Amino acid sequence: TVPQYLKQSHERIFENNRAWVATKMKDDPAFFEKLSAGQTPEYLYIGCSDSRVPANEIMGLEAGEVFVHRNIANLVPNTDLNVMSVINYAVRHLQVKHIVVCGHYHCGGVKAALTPSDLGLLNPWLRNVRDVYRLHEQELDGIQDATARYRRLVELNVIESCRNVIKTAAVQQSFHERQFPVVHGWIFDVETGLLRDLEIDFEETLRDIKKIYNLA
Amino acid sequence: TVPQYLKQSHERIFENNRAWVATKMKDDPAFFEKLSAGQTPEYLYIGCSDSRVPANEIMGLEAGEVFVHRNIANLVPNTDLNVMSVINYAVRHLQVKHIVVCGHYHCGGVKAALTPSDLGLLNPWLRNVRDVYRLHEQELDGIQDATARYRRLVELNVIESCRNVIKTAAVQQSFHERQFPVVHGWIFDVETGLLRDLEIDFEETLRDIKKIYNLA
Repeated sequence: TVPQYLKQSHERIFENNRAWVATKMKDDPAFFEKLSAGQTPEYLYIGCSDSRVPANEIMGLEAGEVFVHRNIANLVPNTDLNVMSVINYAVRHLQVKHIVVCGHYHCGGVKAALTPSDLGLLNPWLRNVRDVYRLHEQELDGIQDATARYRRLVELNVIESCRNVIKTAAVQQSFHERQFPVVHGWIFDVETGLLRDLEIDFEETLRDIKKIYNLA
Repeated sequence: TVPQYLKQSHERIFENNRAWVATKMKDDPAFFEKLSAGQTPEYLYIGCSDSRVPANEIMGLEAGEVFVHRNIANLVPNTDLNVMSVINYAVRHLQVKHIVVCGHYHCGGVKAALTPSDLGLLNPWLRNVRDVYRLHEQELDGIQDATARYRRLVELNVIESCRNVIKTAAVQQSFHERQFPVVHGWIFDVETGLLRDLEIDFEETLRDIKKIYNLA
């Protein structure tokens, strides 16, 4: 019942992996023990499942230095145990120094969230993007250009994901008693390859959140 | 406020990104046109948040060819909207031909799931790993060596994640009506960088799942 082309495609991946390992052995033999050495990551990166470039390459780090979560539209929903487990583990167990949320403008989950279709299973997840729009409706309604409005929605979605990280007890507690981690919101431009810091202002955002949720 | 070293560390990432873009301009004339190509991924890769190497490198593919999800212990829980959204989007919208779950032996979420502690918010997520043990208790109890037992648990966790992918309506409907996608379970060996195919029987697993849930 499984077409032969899918079996060949799968077998080609294993050929590519063997070639990739051969090339790493000739060019960089130290990589395998370095890879297996055991490193604690200093970064948590939350990005889009539609990955354009691996986080560690963008950041010029080794993959073992970045704990990674990717999901549709780089969301941090309040009641998502998947992302909340990544955050609580990275802070309380790995003691990461930085949490980054990184979005991009390339048509993915955010554009999917703007299509007025019943996508069954997907509607609840994409609703979180639509709720970012509703939080910033006064700003986004006033932006005439379709591309500009879409880009600002992508930015504000990163900013609200960052807000949702900062709201976690784990981030508050750890920053109070250890001065880390700090939360950053970034945009990756696929047209230029450049990161842009959206300059979240971790401390101000934390202050605003603490108005009804001051742990100490 | 926030310590100076965190600010310096964040600043270094931006310097690395600039350097990284320079080297990509020399080595690959159309990288940034390729990076924004709009090319639809043929693979969904579900792996561990404790990533050792990017999926697309291991598989010798470009990052835009691999839709990615990473979570603690590479789980596909029934009730997790985060992972179920990644799977439903990849199948129904991207029409990926392959879904891969890939685990590895480097101490991560699986080892955390074997620590008999109250980790608050983490308990429900890590419980899924403990339930893999209980499903395969006779087999794992028969393995005397701690490292061998741990390794087999990591493999069975990949296998059960793959079974949870195959159980999705999206995978069954699409495979019935179009003969794709196929699901594969892999182990990445950090010592050698080689993939190992766990040879999950997609046809047999789909046949077993269909006994009470035959879509057509």
